[PDB]
Amino acid sequence: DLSIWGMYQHADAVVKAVMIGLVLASIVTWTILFAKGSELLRAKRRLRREQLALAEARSLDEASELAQNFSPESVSAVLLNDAQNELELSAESNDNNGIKERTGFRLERRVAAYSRNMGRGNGFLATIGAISPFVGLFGTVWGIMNSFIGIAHSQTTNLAVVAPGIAEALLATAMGLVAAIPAVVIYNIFARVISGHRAQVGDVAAQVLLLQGRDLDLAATAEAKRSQHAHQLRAG
Amino acid sequence: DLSIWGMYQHADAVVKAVMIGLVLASIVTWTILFAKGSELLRAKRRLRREQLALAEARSLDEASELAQNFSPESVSAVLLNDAQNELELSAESNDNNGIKERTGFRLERRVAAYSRNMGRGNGFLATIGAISPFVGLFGTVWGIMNSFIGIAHSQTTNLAVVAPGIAEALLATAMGLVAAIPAVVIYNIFARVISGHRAQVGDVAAQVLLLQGRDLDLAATAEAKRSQHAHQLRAG
Amino acid sequence: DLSIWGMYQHADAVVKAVMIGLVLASIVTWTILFAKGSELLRAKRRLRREQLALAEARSLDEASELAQNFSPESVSAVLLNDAQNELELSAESNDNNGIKERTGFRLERRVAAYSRNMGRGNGFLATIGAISPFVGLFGTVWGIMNSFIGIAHSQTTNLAVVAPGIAEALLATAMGLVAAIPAVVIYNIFARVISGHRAQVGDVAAQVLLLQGRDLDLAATAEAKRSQHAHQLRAG
Amino acid sequence: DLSIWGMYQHADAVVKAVMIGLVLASIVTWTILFAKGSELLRAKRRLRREQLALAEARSLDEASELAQNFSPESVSAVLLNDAQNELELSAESNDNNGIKERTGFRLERRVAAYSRNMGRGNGFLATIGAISPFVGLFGTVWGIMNSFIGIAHSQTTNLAVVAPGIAEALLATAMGLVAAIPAVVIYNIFARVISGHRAQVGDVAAQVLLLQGRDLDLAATAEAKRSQHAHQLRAG
Amino acid sequence: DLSIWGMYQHADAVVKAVMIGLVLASIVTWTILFAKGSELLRAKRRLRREQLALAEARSLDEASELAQNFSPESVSAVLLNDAQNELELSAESNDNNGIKERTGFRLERRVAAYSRNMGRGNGFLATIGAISPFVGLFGTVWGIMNSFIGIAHSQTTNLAVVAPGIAEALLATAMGLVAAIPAVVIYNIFARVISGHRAQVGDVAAQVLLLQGRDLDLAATAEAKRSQHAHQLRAG
Repeated sequence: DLSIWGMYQHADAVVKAVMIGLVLASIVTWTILFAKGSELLRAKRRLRREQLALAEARSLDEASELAQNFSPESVSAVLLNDAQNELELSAESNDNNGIKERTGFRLERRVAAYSRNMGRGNGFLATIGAISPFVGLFGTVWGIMNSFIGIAHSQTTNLAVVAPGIAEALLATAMGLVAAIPAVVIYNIFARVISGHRAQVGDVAAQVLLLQGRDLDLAATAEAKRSQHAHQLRAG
Repeated sequence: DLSIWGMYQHADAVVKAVMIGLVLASIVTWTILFAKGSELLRAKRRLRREQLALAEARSLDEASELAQNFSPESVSAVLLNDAQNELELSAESNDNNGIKERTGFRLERRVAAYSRNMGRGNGFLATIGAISPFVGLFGTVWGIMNSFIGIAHSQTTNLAVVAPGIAEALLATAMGLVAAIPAVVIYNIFARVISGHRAQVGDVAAQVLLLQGRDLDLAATAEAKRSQHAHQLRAG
Repeated sequence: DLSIWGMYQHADAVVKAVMIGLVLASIVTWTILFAKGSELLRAKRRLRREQLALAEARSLDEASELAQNFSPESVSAVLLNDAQNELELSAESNDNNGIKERTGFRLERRVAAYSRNMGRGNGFLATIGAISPFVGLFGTVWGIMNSFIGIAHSQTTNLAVVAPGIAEALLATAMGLVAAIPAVVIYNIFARVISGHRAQVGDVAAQVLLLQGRDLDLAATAEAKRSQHAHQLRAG
Repeated sequence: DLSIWGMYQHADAVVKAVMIGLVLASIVTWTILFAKGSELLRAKRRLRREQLALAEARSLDEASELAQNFSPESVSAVLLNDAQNELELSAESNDNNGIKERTGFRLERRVAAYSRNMGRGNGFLATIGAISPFVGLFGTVWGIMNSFIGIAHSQTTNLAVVAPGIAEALLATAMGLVAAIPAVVIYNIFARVISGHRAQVGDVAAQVLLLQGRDLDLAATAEAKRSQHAHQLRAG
Repeated sequence: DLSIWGMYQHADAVVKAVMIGLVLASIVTWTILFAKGSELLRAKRRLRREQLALAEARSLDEASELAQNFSPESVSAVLLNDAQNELELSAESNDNNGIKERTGFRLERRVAAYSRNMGRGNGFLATIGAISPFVGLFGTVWGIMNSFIGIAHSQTTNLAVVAPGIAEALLATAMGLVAAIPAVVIYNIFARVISGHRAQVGDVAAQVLLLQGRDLDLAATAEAKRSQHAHQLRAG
């Protein structure tokens, strides 16, 4: 009558509350894994295809033309629209260093927002893996405390009577560790994957800033080369 | 006579001091939650309305006109007044890169001050969730130490006499964990929410710096275009 | 004979050394509090008065005139002398962006030095609150180890003889926690206050950099406006 | 029958699963050491030879000529090709500050990628050294819990029967510490070595940015000196 | 026969290996202290003398003349040679902002290298203070595990026989704490001192960058003032 289910239904009210809290923490842990690791791996494999497509680009217009047929909910099309949007909001503004600083500002704001939305379940995983051995420890401290209350109320010296109480308490601490260890492991995996992915988003943003800077620079050079002849037709 | 209230009033002076200290830590924990989480959520929903209002702005003057009817104790009106204030303190100063660097300096100072005032109760929550299992542990170490003193003073070997002492001690450590676990959980929640909100404040500050930079840039361009005709009337 | 003083004088040599080490850690903890929290609060209330005085300044010369009557060992007068000192070391240097970058460099060096001298006792508080439960744990491990040596040397089975040994050991671990918990609490308080104060010092430094930048900018503008007439009298 | 192998085969199903999980964590620990510490030391000794070769360089063309005969899978040739590649992508772009900012951008992206690929096994080592005492602790908690279930099912008071159960449990926690301690030690070693190596990669990148900046600067100076004679033939 | 040396020679093979590993960790701890704290304090007192000598400098040439008679293995002479070396490598390069950015780049690379070579033993101290209570804990877990094996092999119920086993185990954990606590204390001391010293090296580097920037600025100004007369003799 002392199986893993046997011990749970033979437990106290507070110990059962601790145990179903730890089981719900485990359900949330594995659900965060199978429902956001799937989205993370899908987004990694999507940005890899977009990164390989835009890796042959030589201007921002070729990158926008290659990004016309990307996914609707992508990243590279969002960053390319920010760069191009800034180029049209700052049209009839001749300060190209301004456009570069403002685009770098919008893209680091956008990359920061994207990377923040990536790690949503990380707070849950960090809190579960941090507090779950304490919730299991509270379960076993309450179990042993009720065992000592049961040994003080009734003058009973032997341990074969108070042993299922100690076993239920220890079950609560074991379940605490079972809810804790995938929390930390999955958190670590996610941290690695998310850093990989935020390096990819930073790489695509880098690419957009280098294609916009190179275009602005080359355009400014051609314009200068044509305007020198006008300068020497005006100052003469 | 050994209920949760029964054990407290049957405890020592130091153990009762530990227990009411942990209960006051729990009262402060839940009061920080229900009285600053309310202010944080109110400020989040207020900056969201102001962010949606100013998201259609094309200059700093349209943003100031849309922000004239904002809340008195807002953020977006404060940041917009810093930007506009700098524009009038640095009137008759032709260095526009200067105004942009000084406004970015004032706004990062203001955003830093606002974000510092946001996390006020965080020090309390971090200290309570860090030291509360130690205060519970001091309570149980003193409980077992007084139990061993009671077992050394009177030659009493059985455990049915010294068991309420050990139970009171264990109550102190359980209460330590109950004061500890919402401290860490609420700290984590608050950290997430506060990062969300400090990203929103950073976004509004970003917007103000991009509307002021774009205006200064466009103005400098128009002024330059008009002064070229004066240049060719002066240098001829 | 087993009071808190009774147990100490009835202890071993190593256990008494652990206990007076923990009492000296507690004396240092409360002395760091009452002798540097007083200096921190005095400096906070002094920089608040200087911040309110200089908040009505419109140039660096008005700020220096208002800071002539400040405290000798202040901060705002030191930072204002750095700014003004740089303005006279870089006299007959026409590069104003140079003066701004060099002043920002000296002031961040000075602010860093001031903020480093602020947190002096923080290393003591962090080390005491980190190692003090370990020193208490070493005391109780040596106490129980000597208790087991005493139970192995003399074939004595009952616990009413070996109980004051275990109580002295547990006293060492309780004293470890008492020396540990104000170390962490006071460290946290100090960290908060010191961040508050280093934000104030950063605000005053910010003010000095914005008053020096605005003055240099406005001066450069007036000089340019006067030199344009000389330019058009020279190039004609 | 209670040797280290004797205890394992006499254990439970969950305790044996814990033990082979800890042995596989130890195999992965020592394999990460002997198969990536070898690659790290090989890469350190290779970048040292390339650093000594390029330390006598005075331009980017001499560094490229000395790097023609480097290893195929090197670092210095990759960074030198980025610098030279940027110099040819931004050919017919006269903004040299642009080329310097874009090269610094590509090289910090490349250095970041290289340093990220260096620390691959670090996530494994950090997770193993963090969760391995907990997996050993889960093993011993399950061992003692099954021991108490065995002492509650059969009314058996003496400890000479339940002692191999407690010994198997303790074996699981010792094995937990054995899988944990080389995880942290090797992680620390690797962290040191990887910081050493990422300082070397940062030094080579620094060198490439200083050779490209000095060349661009010196070229711009010579070009300016020749164009001054053309200026006085155009403005005359 | 149960003195501190008595217990060690009466121990197991694994427990003696744990104990001599902890004694060698203690020897390394105190040797890192007395052989690198001496070098740190010598370097602190040497940079203080050089800082007081160069604090009266008004150019980089006066600082080089005052640094000609410094120690051979110093810091200030190294940083001053970097600044002067850059000034001669970038001779016949008129871009002074270039020289300032490249010198700041070399000096932050050099300061980073010096500060990295300062904290050599820090990895040893951090690893010893982190893993040493675990190595002591492995020693006591193996000691109690062998005690339970000895109580399971021979049906022996009393504790006066198994007590030296538990005492040897506890000795291993006490020695673990003795090797651990100076590791953390000395690490903390070193961290403080090294931050003090890396602030001094940063201050000297700051000084070198401010003396080189001021010299370049003042030179550029004088050159401009002389070249204006040539400009008005050329453009006339």
